[PDB]
Parts: sequence; structure tokens; C-alpha cells
Amino acid sequence: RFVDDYLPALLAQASQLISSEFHEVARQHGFSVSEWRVMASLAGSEPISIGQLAQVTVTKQPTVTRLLDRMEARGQVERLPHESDRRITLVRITRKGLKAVEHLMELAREHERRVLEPFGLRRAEELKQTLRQMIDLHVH
Amino acid sequence: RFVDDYLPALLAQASQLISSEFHEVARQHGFSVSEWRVMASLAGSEPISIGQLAQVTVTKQPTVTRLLDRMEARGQVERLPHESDRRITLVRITRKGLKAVEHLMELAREHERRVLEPFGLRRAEELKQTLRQMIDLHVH
Ligand SMILES: Nc1c(Cl)c(Cl)nc(C(=O)O)c1Cl
Ligand SMILES: Nc1c(Cl)c(Cl)nc(C(=O)O)c1Cl
Repeated sequence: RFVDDYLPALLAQASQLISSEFHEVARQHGFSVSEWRVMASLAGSEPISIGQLAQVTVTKQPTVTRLLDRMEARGQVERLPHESDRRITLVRITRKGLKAVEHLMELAREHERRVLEPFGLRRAEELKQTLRQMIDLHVH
Repeated sequence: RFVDDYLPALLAQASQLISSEFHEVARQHGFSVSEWRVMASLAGSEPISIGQLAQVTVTKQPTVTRLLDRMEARGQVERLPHESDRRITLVRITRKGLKAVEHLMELAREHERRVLEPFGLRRAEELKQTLRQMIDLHVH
């Protein structure tokens, strides 16, 4: 059966199943999926472009811009001009956003550890390395 | 940076990037993403339940049911009663659907081979095995 070992189907199912487990925790802590993705992606990061944020959060850019309108209104993120290009807007998490998301990030790390524990450190690191290499080869 | 090596973020980005490449081919051949997922998932398969189809295609069940309404109208799939449970509807691809999707499936295999070639057979098989094991541990 083609679909049983078709890579894009395997990636999508694993991603949906693992993510859906953590989304229940995020909601119990008052976060939407998109708010969790944005704050977790900006935590501990230097300011990044809207386009970079859209790529790492797998969210369409117009959706990200609307999300940032409301997250900035709530003081959780800040948009700022690029030091050179008028075309580029950068975005950062604020202290308020970081404090709001820190505990959830620790829960996310615990959930990830539980997901990866049956595989062992070797297989877990190999998976993460392969995924990172694939992203870096296919990102635009 | 948390997000740089957070497994759910890595899975989601790799899945989105790889899938988006193939979706361009599917559309050039007249398929929507959802039609491609359904027909490819049913190709060469015995009839499966709507719930199984929704899981493997990562599509919400009500969306799948509406999709099947129109795909069945076009003669590409068929819904049939479960041999035991009135609660369960099964679904299969028809010959018309299989003939419509066969060439696209060969293109999908070629694209997958190109995605996996830089990694080598060992790393490719390890990735697929880990993803399959994760799905089977997290599916409900
Ligand atoms: N791209 C993602 C990022 Cl950045 C984070 Cl933190 N979480 C998730 C998830 O929903 O599991 C995703 Cl897909
Ligand atoms: N779940 C999926 C299945 Cl069954 C197929 Cl054939 N293709 C894709 C894709 O869009 O790349 C997905 Cl996610």
C-alpha cells in the first residue's frame, strides 16, 4: 500500500498526532495553537522577520500579520523596523510574552522527552538531525 | 533557541516544506490537495472506515465526509456499509479513481526518491521506521 510508506504522509501523520497532544496542554493554559507557536518561536531569539516567523510557525504570512496585530495589542510581542530594508519588519517577544509562555515551554520539553524516550537518545538525535537537514535543504 | 530543536516544530516544518513541493505537481495535474490525499490513501487498499481515512489523510472527519460526497458523485470513490456495524461506513477507490491518480502516484514516488537521495538508504529507512513507530504509538 503506497500510503503506508510514503514519506510526506508519514511526516504529516506523526506531526499531527504529536502536536495535537501538546495543543491540549496549551489550551488548558489559555493559549491558542497560533499564540503558542509564535511565542515559543520567539522565546530566546533575536528579532526575526515576519517571513521567517511565518516559515518556522508553518502559518501563512497574512494570518501571522493579523495574529501579531492582536498579540502586539496585548503587549506580548513587538514589531520593529529592519535596520536597513524598508521592506522588512522584524518581530520579537516581550518580557510579558516570555513570562506568559515560560512554564508552558517547560511542559513542552517534558512532553517531547516522553515522546522520544522509547526511541533512545541515538534514534532521537538522528531523527532531529535528519529533520533539520531536510528543512534547511527545502526552505525558500 | 528552544524552537530550533523542538521535535513538533521540526516535524511540522519538514512536512509542510516537502508536501508543498508535491502539491504544486498535484495541482498541475488537476488535483486538489484533499483529492490527492484521499485517492492516494485508498489506492491499492481494501475498504477502510471514514475515521481511518480521516486519520491517514490528516483531515477532519466532517471535511472528509463532504469531500467523499463530491468524489463519489464523480465516481472516483465508493462508500459501502460495514459488514457488521451499522455505525461504520467503509470507503474504497474505484477503477476510475485509480486510473485518474496512477500517474501522479508515480510522480510522487519520484519526488520522494529525490527528497531522500541525499540522505542515503540507511538514513532514509531509519527515518521512515521511526515515523511509522511514532504514528502507531500515538494514533487513537
Ligand atoms: N511550527 C510549530 C512550532 Cl514553531 C511550535 Cl512551537 N509548535 C508547533 C506545534 O503546533 O506542535 C508547531 Cl507546528
Ligand atoms: N496525509 C497525507 C497523505 Cl495520505 C498524502 Cl498521500 N499526501 C500528503 C501530503 O499532502 O503531502 C499527506 Cl499530508
